Amino acid sequence: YLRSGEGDTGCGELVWVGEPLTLRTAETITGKYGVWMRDPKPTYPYTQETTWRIDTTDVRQVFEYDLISQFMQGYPSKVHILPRPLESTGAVVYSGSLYFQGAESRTVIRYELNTETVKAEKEIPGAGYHGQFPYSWGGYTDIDLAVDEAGLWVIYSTDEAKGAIVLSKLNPENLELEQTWETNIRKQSVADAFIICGTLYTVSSYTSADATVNFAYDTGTGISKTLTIPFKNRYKYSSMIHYNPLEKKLFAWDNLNMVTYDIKLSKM
Ligand code: NA
Repeated sequence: YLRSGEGDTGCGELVWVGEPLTLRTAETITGKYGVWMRDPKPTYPYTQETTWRIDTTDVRQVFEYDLISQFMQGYPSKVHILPRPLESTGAVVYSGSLYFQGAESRTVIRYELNTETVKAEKEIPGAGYHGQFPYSWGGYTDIDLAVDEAGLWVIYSTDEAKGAIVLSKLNPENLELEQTWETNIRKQSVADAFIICGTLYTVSSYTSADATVNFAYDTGTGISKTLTIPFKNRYKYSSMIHYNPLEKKLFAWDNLNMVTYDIKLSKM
């Protein structure tokens, strides 16, 4: 009968995903309406409030909005012109830098936003690019950057892995692959992937209404397992999903509107 408070480390396995809630979309009186992103490790001079938006190929513009009020009005505080075209599907902002795959390359670039400067470039060894290793619906999603509680990751595959998902933990400063895992999950058999507390999760489908989170790979054990967590698709097909470890929510983008999925983890 001796009782203790409910202990919690703040991280654990995913046990519940909520139904999608649609966020209010920002105003743009023009066409422009690219994917937007916030920094899970805000770094001065930016804050939790700061937003960035990718323009729309030759994608080379990134809009920066200091205040949510400026974001919601569609009025950037600064427009970044990047030194090389982007792959919009796998870019992320982390610790004050934009990390992105250079168009038609296997190279990840670190672009420091406050100095508008390339600080690191790293070819992902063996990484396929250009529809060599898509997810389950074509396009050019070969290389996918992700941020979780432990920092920056890259999701990809290689000819050596024969299409299996490979993940590498990246040094956020110099982009070295500090650790690599070769999973036994076939990349083209899932629609998308994200990472929470060091576990890789996959989305079964974006075009089925009642989809699931259907695989998990624990990087602490190297073991993959099947899951059946319900995952509701409610819109014009999401085109990408990002976990934000600061907000502890999943953000799904459908090319205009953003929805959020609440989650619950074990105390683990
Ligand atoms: Na993705």
